[PDB]
Amino acid sequence: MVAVSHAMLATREQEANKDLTSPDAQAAFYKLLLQSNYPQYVVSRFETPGIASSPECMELYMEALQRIGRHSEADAVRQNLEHHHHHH
Repeated sequence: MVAVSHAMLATREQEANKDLTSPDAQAAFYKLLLQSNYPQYVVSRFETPGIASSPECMELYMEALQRIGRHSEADAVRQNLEHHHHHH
């Protein structure tokens, strides 16, 4: 039984802030927020067009929406996943 440290979360966030145009770094941050019970944070961030987004990120966003009882927003995200661009 090993306890989880809060410092890990901070480090990852710092990297993301330094570079917001790297979808990879963003994806990791999104995951961390969900694990630590921060769905509200996931939403506020994902909605800022300045930060990168990847398919993985989209899924993370959807999960957060569910947690906070935002049904409408969740449905919208799903539709986006169904059609990426041209091929489903």
